[PDB]
Amino acid sequence: FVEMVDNLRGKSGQGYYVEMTVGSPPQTLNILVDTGSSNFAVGAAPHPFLHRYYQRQLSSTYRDLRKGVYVPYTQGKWEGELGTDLVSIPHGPNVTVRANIAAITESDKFFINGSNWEGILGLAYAEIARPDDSLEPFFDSLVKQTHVPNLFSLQLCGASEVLASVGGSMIIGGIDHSLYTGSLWYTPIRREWYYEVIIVRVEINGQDLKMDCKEYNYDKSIVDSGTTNLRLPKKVFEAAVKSIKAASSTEKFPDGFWLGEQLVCWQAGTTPWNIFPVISLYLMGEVTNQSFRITILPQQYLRPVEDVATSQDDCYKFAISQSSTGTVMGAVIMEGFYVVFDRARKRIGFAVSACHVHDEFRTAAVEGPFVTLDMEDCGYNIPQTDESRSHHHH
Ligand SMILES: O=C1Nc2ccccc2[C@]12CCNC2
Ligand SMILES: [Zn+2]
Repeated sequence: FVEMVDNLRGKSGQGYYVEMTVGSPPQTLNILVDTGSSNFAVGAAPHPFLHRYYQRQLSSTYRDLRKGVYVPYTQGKWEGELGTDLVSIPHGPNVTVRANIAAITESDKFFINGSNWEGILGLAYAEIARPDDSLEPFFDSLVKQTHVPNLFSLQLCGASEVLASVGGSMIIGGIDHSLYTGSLWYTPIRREWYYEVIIVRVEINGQDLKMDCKEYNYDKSIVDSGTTNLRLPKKVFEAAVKSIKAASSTEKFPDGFWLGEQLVCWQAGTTPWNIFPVISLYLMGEVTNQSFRITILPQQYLRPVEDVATSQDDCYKFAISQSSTGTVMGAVIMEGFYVVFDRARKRIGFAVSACHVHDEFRTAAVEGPFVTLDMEDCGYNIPQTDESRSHHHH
């Protein structure tokens, strides 16, 4: 899988992208690797934040589906026109696929200035594809049309006038053993829509938050490479910040820091890492009543940002933030670990990443099993709206 190592790039906090080609002749574009969505969509007209964009008219293999599409998120939205074309990943498997492509004609707060990506590769399942689940996602087409095994794995590696460059690997169709150390532990995919998982316990420096475990998964928990932060439901976020504040309390930061709105700095090389606690998320195991924990360091949840003003200092942003749409294990979580999206066996694997940032006292960890007697169900059941209920699924 050596051709696929180091096939991701980006700027810290602005997303990890893979180079792709679309059309004949091939048009090169940088595409955000997003496990939190299910569309393949590309800028297809001019925009202040785009260096370039997909030109449908210039591809001999383009076919128009004569259907539009709209995709809104909490943060960002876009629209455009559906088609199919030939798609390749130059630093990926040596194959070409005909895939659905949404050509983005208008957007708001979607593209990011300086991020260097021009589209989004949604790697999650058909159930959350827009406009509906009959629009086959890219990965589904790749698997149906070629020999590629139904699995991919991600190694996201964390980091004065520009943000820090980041790198990573998307291994399509298998697992590369150079990218991790130790044991690979799996948590079941609860339902194939998002990459939904179940968190059963949360500890901050070995201390249990002691919430009803449904709170951890209210209203869902997902793994999303296209989200920067670890995002936590309001109640959990408040409890967690209260605990990190207590552990770190020899230092008094502004409110803005804990809201993710302000940097805090120390003299170059003097950051007191050991005043900030590790955070452990216990995930449901493949075996009933078992779990395993993934443990991240402050080196994951404190994001480095060079201050043009005091570029003499090491400065950081707090990258845990509040959610009202459940837990999101974003790049903060993922940068600890080699993460295996084992779609074939409806599971997600975690192992300690060979590239994760740590120090000489602590490492990110993946440890199990931990066993419980008579587990409560920690899953939440989203209220069924009449809209969603009325959908037929043929
Ligand atoms: O919710 C989001 N808003 C946004 C904006 C731009 C790119 C990617 C995204 C996501 C889509 C799913 N993962 C993150
Ligand atoms: Zn019907």
